[PDB]
Amino acid sequence: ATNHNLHITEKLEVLAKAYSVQGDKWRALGYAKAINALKSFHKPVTSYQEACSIPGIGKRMAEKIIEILESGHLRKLDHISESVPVLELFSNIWGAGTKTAQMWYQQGFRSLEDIRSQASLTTQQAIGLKHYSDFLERMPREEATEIEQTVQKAAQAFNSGLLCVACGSYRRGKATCGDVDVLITHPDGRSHRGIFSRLLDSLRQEGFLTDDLVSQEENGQQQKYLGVCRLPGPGRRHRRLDIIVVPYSEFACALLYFTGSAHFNRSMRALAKTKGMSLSEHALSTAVVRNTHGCKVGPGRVLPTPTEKDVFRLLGLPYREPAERDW
DNA sequence: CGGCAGCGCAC
DNA sequence: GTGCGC
DNA sequence: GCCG
Ligand SMILES: C[As](C)(=O)[O-]
Ligand SMILES: [Mg+2]
Ligand code: NA
Repeated sequence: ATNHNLHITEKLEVLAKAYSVQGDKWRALGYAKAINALKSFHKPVTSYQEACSIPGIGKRMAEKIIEILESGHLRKLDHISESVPVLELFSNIWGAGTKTAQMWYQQGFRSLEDIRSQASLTTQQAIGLKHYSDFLERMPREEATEIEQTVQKAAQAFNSGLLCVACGSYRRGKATCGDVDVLITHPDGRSHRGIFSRLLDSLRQEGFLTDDLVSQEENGQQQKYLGVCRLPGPGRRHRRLDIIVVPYSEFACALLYFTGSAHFNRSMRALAKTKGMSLSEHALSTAVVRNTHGCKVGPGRVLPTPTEKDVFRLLGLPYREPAERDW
């Protein structure tokens, strides 16, 4: 689906990014939705009225869209803080968001070297810093595959019936991936237990895992590892690797959630809500019970979903292949 | 206007 | 509790 | 930022 409003979506992507790095995440969200629409519009935008007919574009966005169309420029871009470029540089560090970026900028830091030399860093940020270049580049789809295989082989050594699948952008079919998320479960419903720990162990012993960002995260019955790996071989880069072990009963929803994209998940939650349901990485459930004051005082009932299709079906939706989940 | 999900971790 | 990424 |  070619974009017929490039010079517009280009200038808008700059302003969006600017708001994002300065902390205005919600406004950044709005821009990103509007920018998507502009790209997937069935043709070029020629009027303010036309612009306003596209869901996701309101008066203010139309206003900007038309300014670029007619004038070829966007004044707003000229008044963007000079700090932006640096705030982005600092936030490209895994573990450092806008607040940390702003703090470092206020302390007079300007380069990655200043950070490395005078900045106070958290354990995660330090790891993020030494792997700045590596974590910045998207890896070839092929390397993501090898990483998944490495995890799978080591997991199946403990139990051959385990099911492993790489999610994220990789499962959505992208040529390159910024990271790998390996979701692991077992069809029998309980043999996935007591796998997480010895698996990370096995992978560390063989030198595959080089750094831990979060060694273990317990979310209900889901165990998640956020770390860094590097395949054997000279010239291999370090890569962001996540490992998630979940009970089979939550495999579908976990698969759906970690395959994303983040915009897709967002739309699915919104839709669940309209049907009186909630969708999480754990399950599709009826909405929670709330008292007169309108406050969660009783979880909803989980609606069993063996496969992703079951989730789409219960939401009265046509199944969407992973490759079609960018938005 | 409030919602745009809500979680667990490191600090 | 806040900041961050999932 | 947009939406209801
Ligand atoms: C101000 As309005 C069109 O978002 O209700
Ligand atoms: Mg507001
Ligand atoms: Na960051």
